[PDB]
Amino acid sequence: EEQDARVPALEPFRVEQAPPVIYYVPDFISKEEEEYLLRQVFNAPKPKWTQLSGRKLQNWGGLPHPRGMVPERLPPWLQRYVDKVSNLSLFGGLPANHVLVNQYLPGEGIMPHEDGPLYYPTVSTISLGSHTVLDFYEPPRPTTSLLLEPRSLLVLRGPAYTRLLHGIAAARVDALDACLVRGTRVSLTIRRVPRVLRAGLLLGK
Ligand code: NI
Repeated sequence: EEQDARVPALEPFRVEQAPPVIYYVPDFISKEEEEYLLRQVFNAPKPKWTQLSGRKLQNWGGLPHPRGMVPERLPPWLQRYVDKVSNLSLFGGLPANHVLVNQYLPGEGIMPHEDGPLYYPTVSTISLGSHTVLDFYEPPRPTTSLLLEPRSLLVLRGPAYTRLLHGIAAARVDALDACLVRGTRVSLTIRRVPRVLRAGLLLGK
């Protein structure tokens, strides 16, 4: 599982003290690229947002579903980054086809979870706006935590996808020791959904 999950080109960005296999690439995007992404996410039609209890999100590329995803064309402003991460060969030899945008106001997070079998077992996430701390849990207290800085790419593969839980604490500040105040964070999670329906086909139920 671990040998299969290594990405030779990302070896210099391996987070060696974290569970196998996590990559963290600082400055994966420029400040101008980050600003344009934030502008496009915020200028999206109001109906693109789903309000949850603890955050709000957008699905781009379709709604993943165990009976098959009805696809939607990704816009070029997201396809550019889907291509960049798919060129790192992260999704088993086929390109990513889905982007989940999360917005976290200061104080918001996400309960510990695994991303599960609707996706090829790789998470790639580009962070925008503000830092956060990602907590990892054995399937309590976190086993490891990682600071995610704006404009970074995080990649979780192998057991870091299939065994470990990840979460973000509903916190306003992160003490590193020194102390970072959270702003609004927007994350772009780029994954490959293997079960996609042909164009025009609907399944009921
Ligand atoms: Ni997740």
